[PDB]
Amino acid sequence: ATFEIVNRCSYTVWAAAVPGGGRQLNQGQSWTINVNAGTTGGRIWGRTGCSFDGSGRGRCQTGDCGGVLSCTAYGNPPNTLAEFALNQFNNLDFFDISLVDGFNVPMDFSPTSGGCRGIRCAADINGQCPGALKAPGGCNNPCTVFKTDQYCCNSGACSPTDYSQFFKRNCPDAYSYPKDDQTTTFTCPGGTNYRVVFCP
Repeated sequence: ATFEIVNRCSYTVWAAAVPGGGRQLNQGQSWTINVNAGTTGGRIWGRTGCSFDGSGRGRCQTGDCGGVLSCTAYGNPPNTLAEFALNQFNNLDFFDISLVDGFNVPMDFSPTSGGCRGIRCAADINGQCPGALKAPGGCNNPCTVFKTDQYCCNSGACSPTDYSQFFKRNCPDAYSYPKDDQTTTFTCPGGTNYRVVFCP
C-alpha cells in the first residue's frame, strides 16, 4: 500500500511512520512509502521543534520517538495521529485520525485510490487548547495530563468527558477518547493507498 506524507505547513515537520521510519519535511516536501499488506498498529504523525545531529539522534518538542530521526516506535504526546490496520477481516482497511495522544499539527488523512471517503482534523486545537491541557507545541489529551482511568480507560470502562468533548466538538471525525465510537472508524477496500497532509 502506498502512503504519501506531505507537509504543507510553513514550518518544518519531521514526519514519522510505523512502519517507515522518519524524514525531515520542509514546507512543500513529501515522502512516499510502501507499507506491507496486513500491517496492524500503523501510525503516521508529524513532529515539531526538532533538532538532530549528523547521526540522526536528538529531540523533538512534540511526537519525539526515543530521540531518533528514523523512528522505530511511537512518539511522545502531544501528536495528531493517522492510524491504520490494513487488510483486516474480509480484506478491509480500517483507519482513523486519533487525538487520544493529543494534537500538534492539523491533518488530513484520506485515500487516494478511490472507493471510500477520507478524514480531516484541521481546527485550531492548539490555539483553543484548555490551559490544563496545553503543552509546548500542542494540546494533550486529558489521559496524558491527568493519568486517570476515566480518561485513559485501561479498565475497559470509559465514556465521553468534558475534556474529550473539547476535541470532539472541534474534530468530530477523530477519536477523542479510547472508546470513541461516533464517526471515528473509517474503512476502505483492502490495499487502498493513502495520503497524509500536514496543514491541509
